[PDB]
Amino acid sequence: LKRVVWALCFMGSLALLALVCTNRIQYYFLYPHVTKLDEVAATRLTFPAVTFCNLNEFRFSRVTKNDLYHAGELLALLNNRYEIPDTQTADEKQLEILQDKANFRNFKPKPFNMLEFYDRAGHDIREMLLSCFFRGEQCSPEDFKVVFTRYGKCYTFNAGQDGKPRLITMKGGTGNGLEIMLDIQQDEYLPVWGETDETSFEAGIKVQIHSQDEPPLIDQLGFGVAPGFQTFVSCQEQRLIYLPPPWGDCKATTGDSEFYDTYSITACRIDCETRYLVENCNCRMVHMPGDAPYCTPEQYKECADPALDFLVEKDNEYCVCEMPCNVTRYGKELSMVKIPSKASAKYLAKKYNKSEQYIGENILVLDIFFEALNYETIEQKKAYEVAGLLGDIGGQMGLFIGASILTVLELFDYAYE
Amino acid sequence: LSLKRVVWALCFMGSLALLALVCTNRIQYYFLYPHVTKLDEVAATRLTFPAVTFCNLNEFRFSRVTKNDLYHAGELLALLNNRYEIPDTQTADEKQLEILQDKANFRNFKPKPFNMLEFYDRAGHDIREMLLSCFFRGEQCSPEDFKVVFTRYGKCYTFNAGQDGKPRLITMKGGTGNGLEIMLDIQQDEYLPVWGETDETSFEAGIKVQIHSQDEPPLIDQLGFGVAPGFQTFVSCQEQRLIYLPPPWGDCKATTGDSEFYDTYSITACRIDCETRYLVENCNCRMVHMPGDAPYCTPEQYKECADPALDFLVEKDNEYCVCEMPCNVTRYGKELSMVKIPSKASAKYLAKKYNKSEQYIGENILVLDIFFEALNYETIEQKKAYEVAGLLGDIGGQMGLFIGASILTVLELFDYAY
Amino acid sequence: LKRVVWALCFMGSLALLALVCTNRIQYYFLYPHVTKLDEVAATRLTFPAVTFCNLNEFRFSRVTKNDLYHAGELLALLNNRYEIPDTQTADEKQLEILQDKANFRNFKPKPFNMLEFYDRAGHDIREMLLSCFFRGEQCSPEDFKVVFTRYGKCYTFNAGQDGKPRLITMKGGTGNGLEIMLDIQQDEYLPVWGETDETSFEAGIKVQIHSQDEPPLIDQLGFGVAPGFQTFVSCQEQRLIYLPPPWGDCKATTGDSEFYDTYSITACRIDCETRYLVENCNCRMVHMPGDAPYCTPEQYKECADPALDFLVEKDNEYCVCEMPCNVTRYGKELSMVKIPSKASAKYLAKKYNKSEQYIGENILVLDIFFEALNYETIEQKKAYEVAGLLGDIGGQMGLFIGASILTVLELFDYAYEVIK
Ligand SMILES: OC[C@H]1O[C@H](O[C@H]2[C@H](O)[C@@H](O)[C@@H](O)O[C@@H]2CO)[C@H](O)[C@@H](O)[C@@H]1O
Ligand SMILES: OC[C@H]1O[C@H](O[C@H]2[C@H](O)[C@@H](O)[C@@H](O)O[C@@H]2CO)[C@H](O)[C@@H](O)[C@@H]1O
Ligand SMILES: OC[C@H]1O[C@H](O[C@H]2[C@H](O)[C@@H](O)[C@@H](O)O[C@@H]2CO)[C@H](O)[C@@H](O)[C@@H]1O
Ligand SMILES: *[C@@H]1O[C@H](CO)[C@@H](O)[C@H](O)[C@H]1NC(C)=O
Ligand SMILES: *[C@@H]1O[C@H](CO)[C@@H](O)[C@H](O)[C@H]1NC(C)=O
Ligand SMILES: *[C@@H]1O[C@H](CO)[C@@H](O)[C@H](O)[C@H]1NC(C)=O
Ligand SMILES: *[C@@H]1O[C@H](CO)[C@@H](O)[C@H](O)[C@H]1NC(C)=O
Ligand SMILES: *[C@@H]1O[C@H](CO)[C@@H](O)[C@H](O)[C@H]1NC(C)=O
Ligand SMILES: *[C@@H]1O[C@H](CO)[C@@H](O)[C@H](O)[C@H]1NC(C)=O
Ligand SMILES: [Cl-]
Ligand SMILES: [Cl-]
Ligand SMILES: [Cl-]
Repeated sequence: LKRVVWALCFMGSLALLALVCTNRIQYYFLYPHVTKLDEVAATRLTFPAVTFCNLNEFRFSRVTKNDLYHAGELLALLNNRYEIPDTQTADEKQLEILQDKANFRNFKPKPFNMLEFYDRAGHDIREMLLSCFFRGEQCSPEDFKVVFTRYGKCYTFNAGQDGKPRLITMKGGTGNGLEIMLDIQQDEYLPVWGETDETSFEAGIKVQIHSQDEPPLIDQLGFGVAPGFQTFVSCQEQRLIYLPPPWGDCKATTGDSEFYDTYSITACRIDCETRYLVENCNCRMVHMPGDAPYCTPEQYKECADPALDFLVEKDNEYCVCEMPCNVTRYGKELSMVKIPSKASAKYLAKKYNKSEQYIGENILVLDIFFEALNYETIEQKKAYEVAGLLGDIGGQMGLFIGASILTVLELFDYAYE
Repeated sequence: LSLKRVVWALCFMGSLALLALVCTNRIQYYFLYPHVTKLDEVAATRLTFPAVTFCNLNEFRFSRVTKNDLYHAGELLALLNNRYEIPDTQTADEKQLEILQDKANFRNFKPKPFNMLEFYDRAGHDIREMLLSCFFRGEQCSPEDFKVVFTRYGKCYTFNAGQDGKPRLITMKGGTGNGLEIMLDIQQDEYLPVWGETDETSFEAGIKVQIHSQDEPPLIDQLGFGVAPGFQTFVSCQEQRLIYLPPPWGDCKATTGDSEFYDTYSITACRIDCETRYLVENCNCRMVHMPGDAPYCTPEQYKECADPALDFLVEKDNEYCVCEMPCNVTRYGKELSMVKIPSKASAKYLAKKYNKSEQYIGENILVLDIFFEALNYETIEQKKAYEVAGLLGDIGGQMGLFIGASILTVLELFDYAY
Repeated sequence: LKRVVWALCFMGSLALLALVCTNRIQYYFLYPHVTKLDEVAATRLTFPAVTFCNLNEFRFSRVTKNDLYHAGELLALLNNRYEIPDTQTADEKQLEILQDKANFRNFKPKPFNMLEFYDRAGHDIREMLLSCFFRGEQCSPEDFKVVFTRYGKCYTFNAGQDGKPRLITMKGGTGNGLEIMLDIQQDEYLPVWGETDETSFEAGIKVQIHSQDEPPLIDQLGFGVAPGFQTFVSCQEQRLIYLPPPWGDCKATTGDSEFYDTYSITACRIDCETRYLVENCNCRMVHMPGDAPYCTPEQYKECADPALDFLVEKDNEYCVCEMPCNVTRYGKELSMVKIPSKASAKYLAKKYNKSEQYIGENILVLDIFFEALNYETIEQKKAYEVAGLLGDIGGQMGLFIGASILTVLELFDYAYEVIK
């Protein structure tokens, strides 16, 4: 007889497949994601780059008559008339020497450049670094790469480019980390007679721990370290991965570097800051990339400093960056003990040829290492991929192919006639 | 060749048992009301800057303590053993004992009305005197940007309380520039001499600070962090928004549970509310920093009932004042660091600017920077892992597999069974 | 033969089903995991153990002529000739007493033991502890357990297994925690005339907050606390649970307790370090477990310190520890204020019978407590278990079987072709 039951079942089988495909395909277009977390003790962890700056930008003994003439006003050492202000806070022979230095009678100005000034007058790592050790191995001034920041001449440990085939840490604790003893040299601090962006009321250093493929932004993001203490910095590397649209909203540039090889929030901000200053001040500050001419002291005071301050303080629209797809964050827990103890003050004073009082106001020890659970990952993952879609329809699709197959083994003869 | 009949018969049966087991196991799972906690850490824009409350560790300014104050609160502050003997304890500042011995002479003195709130409000440190400089995102702030708030430390101040005005302060980029920077003078010259150990006296110098959501009251004596004079302290933060699910899936309490003294539910609001009811019931008074309208405890009540009662609650209590988890919580992760102030090179400038000795600057001035790091926003939210719609979808998919498999049977066992 | 359009149906049929099953089965064999996170305010949270050490290892007043003879060089107080270098080095007050104590004229060395020296000369909790309060209740020296570490004689508050009820925290804040005031006693600090693993340029204490079943490794993992400040340590307990193979690479506390009842990274490191030193120096440092003989001060300087330093600084393969399946981490946020204020110095000086100057250079207060959200859990869970696999492809691998039988039962009757 006539069995419509077969044509009805075939339709159903196709109908069920249509619904499953529509449902699963709709969910797929929602491009959902899941964030996977894990916190473990990784081995062979790559030690980061560590940048540090003295809070004092220019060494008093390195400031010359010509430097004073050109940048004196910027440093608040001279008034708008090339003269020492009514601010004479130096009952010492520091004012005396400064007045001789400020004597411009018959003085002939010589060429001046801010970058050269920072490079020449900035604190010298060779003098600041009293000792340096990384995982039991002694490091020297040469292990530090010079990098210019808003603080001027700063230094980066393990910047990555030398030999030492990637520095790594294996265990938790100070032993597997970096330990440095520094002399901040307050005797070389520039007298502070006013408040300016280059002026500092504080003594110590600013530090920033960051990935080697990310430039520092130490004036904004660094942490402080005070003289007279041994500071312990226990860290945890946190690797965050994000997804680009339609899943997420991150971004990731390719090899080609407008200024920086890798994309990061800092690289983006510095890039944007530089273009903003070049456009508005027709010059770049000494710590900025590119080839525009460096700003003169006058431009720093009249345009550059106020322009950058606007960007890092008030701006809400000019330099806003998009999330990178790859970010490395370093969680840190800081603590400190006093240096020197009464029992070691004499030993340190003699060793470095300083008074005991000096040691207590200038020496600092900094330990940067990782805790046992040194590695955490937070990665956005695609929740419903193709393999997941096909798998979700494969089951129902099979039953349909089967019905069609059984339809073939049922009409093979009739069809063949 | 009859086996080809039982095969499609067993398959159908099996396909039936599978539909049953899977569906039953998924409805049971549903009734376990499971949850998933979703985590995401990003760099948010237009982040709302939190409220920042701070208190001087010294509760009463020496120069503002009068004869009447000493008469009423001298015992509480450990400055007097009784009202008939003259103080004789040497003070760091020699002139303080002399002034104290004169203020302590009550012979022929007529006591005037006294109030602890009035005393705190009048003798507590003045923000207009402590605040040397204040800047938020490049803009200069002033004492008026600070709202007076009473805590267990007495008269304290909150920056960006969000009580008055309207202009919501926002942060956009990571770093000190997008944050708050304040320079304070803690005024140790105004610190009351410490001659005994009480809950109102302190061995320390500096301030206590608490960064909190604007809709959450502070609990600074318990949860604040310290900031020391002689340093510039950097506080790099990260906002963490946590969302919890109610009783079925979780065990939180809607931040709208019959608002008592506060309109938003938080652990702190709950603790303060509970503490207040405890004190009003057991002491018949409330401390100056507590809400409500109960009478304010007198100095006598502070010493005899209030301090002991509040200490019991924040230290020993395990049952009286316990709070349920709120469904909405905002935590601020913080990383602190510091550098020294002043440098030898700036000490003279600061001394001259504020007419103080260089030594004074070194023991009283501090600078505090509160800002956010690049990845300023983290979210940790509990979500229902299996809702009804999800259960239906799964059941619908299972039936789809059932019908699909059974069709092969009806089609191969048609001629036979029918 | 047009029989292929019949042989393909069975093969194609078993193809799809096989594909659908292999998909989830291959996934199952990857043994995927999911990490569940939660952060809450737990009630009756178990307070951790808190270990602390003075940065100075030996009290000047407790050093004897015989201690000086045996440990002098190790402490840099004597040169390799048993003599005190150029007098112009330290306080003449201490120099004199030290010169007298160093006078070895026809002196006969008596037996010496480093453990005994640390125990006798190390700082005494009875002297360092000025006050101690836990949740409003006074604690005392008897509340601290002695524990030897590389810093020498240290102390642990709430070590546990002390026959007392478990200490618990219920609310956030300083009130529900520990507060201790210590005197670091710089007047007892050994003069420093050189740099050795046993000398310190710093003054203060080292502290380590840890679970009671985990030994301390304070020289490597502790945090510092400075004199002249009240330090606040706001904590959050974080419980991490990991899965063993094939899901993960963690190892649980199985077998016997070679040295410790529970497994932890620190227990593993201390065990390994001990074995390493016994092998290379045939002795163990005072803070190590076991029964090997204690290294002499000469062995410390010539073999032990260099050996341990190698392990904690340079080694990359000798002591590699596996991940525990259970870990408790304590996140912490530190802050501080100054002590004493100008207004409280006299009171403290009088109360503890010390000069005002002494108070400012030796006293410190430490507060260890938990924030409101005191408990975080991060646990690895199995993502795809057998029941889940069967729930996904139970029907497919079921039909595949039937199709297979139906197939074997097919080409079988096909064997009929043999006749012809
Ligand atoms: O990659 C995500 C995807 O993984 C698994 O699919 C695997 C499959 O199990 C393997 O046998 C092989 O075919 O590679 C596939 C991925 O390309 C999961 O089964 C699937 O749900 C998931 O989406
Ligand atoms: O049938 C095999 C197939 O079962 C599951 O796919 C389900 C899906 O998860 C449901 O949401 C709904 O769409 O029904 C589908 C089955 O028809 C497994 O998730 C999938 O991996 C498996 O291949
Ligand atoms: O019982 C906890 C368990 O429930 C669910 O696993 C189910 C599965 O979904 C069903 O299809 C069937 O196989 O029974 C299983 C339980 O025995 C959840 O999917 C699973 O995550 C959860 O642990
Ligand atoms: C993220 O960048 C780091 C280098 O900083 C690299 O090692 C890692 O593989 C990257 N992750 C991904 C998947 O892009
Ligand atoms: C030590 O410092 C003094 C004073 O500045 C100086 O005269 C002397 O040359 C220095 N000694 C050495 C060896 O550098
Ligand atoms: C509680 O959390 C929900 C979910 O984000 C939010 O919409 C609400 O504003 C929060 N608090 C309330 C009830 O206002
Ligand atoms: C502030 O300095 C002035 C002189 O510049 C002095 O007369 C005055 O007494 C000082 N302020 C006080 C009262 O401490
Ligand atoms: C983890 O270890 C602790 C002991 O430190 C124990 O109390 C707890 O029950 C353990 N948790 C699990 C899931 O094993
Ligand atoms: C106080 O210290 C002095 C000098 O160190 C000592 O002689 C005296 O015994 C101490 N007082 C008491 C009662 O301990
Ligand atoms: Cl910017
Ligand atoms: Cl309470
Ligand atoms: Cl080791």
